Amino acid sequence: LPKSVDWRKKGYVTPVKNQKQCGSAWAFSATGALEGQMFRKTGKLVSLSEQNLVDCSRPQGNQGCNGGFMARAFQYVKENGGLDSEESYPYVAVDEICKYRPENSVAQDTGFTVVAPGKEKALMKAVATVGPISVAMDAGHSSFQFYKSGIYFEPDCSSKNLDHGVLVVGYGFEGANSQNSKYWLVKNSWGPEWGSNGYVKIAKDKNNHCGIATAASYPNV
Ligand SMILES: [Cl-]
Ligand SMILES: [Cl-]
Repeated sequence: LPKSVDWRKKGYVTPVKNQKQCGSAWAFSATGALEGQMFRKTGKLVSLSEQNLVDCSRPQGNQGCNGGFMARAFQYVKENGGLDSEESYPYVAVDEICKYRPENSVAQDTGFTVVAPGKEKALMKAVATVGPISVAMDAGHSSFQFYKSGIYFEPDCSSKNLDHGVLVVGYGFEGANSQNSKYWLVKNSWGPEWGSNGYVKIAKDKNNHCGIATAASYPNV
């Protein structure tokens, strides 16, 4: 596998978004992964609608602004036959009426693939060969709230009880040895003001820190 990967350098990632006061991180993680797969398939980077997901995927088991799961969103895109663009179905941060329009669809998936649970080596392989991957993590910590630089490592992090969906856009390492002080490059959905331009480096190969490889998945396009 590559020693480092950064899909943002290849045009697969949109600018950082902000979920505001709505528990829709799961939807932002989902669109970020679909945005990268659509980019890989067509060479066109188009911002997708997290609102489409919030308002229309309750049948798949999502709960709009009260939470959800990336696999359930990819399932919604599959069953639904499409997903509209951010431009056509804007984000308002509140649960609203489903207004999915097939004519404005700019993405589709035939389902999704799951990364073997708890396997950081497996997630590394998915990131290197597919593109950005949706992952769940335990972000309920003040240290995460106030993160700004460096490799994030929090003793209270759990690898099992997770509460936030994010996007792994690559991985790297500090220094010259590609074998130590490794980290996952993660895109958050709390605006570009949070963290480092909206991103955070999370400790990699430190026992599935914060559960990054516990429930990873990506849409099949
Ligand atoms: Cl959330
Ligand atoms: Cl999921």
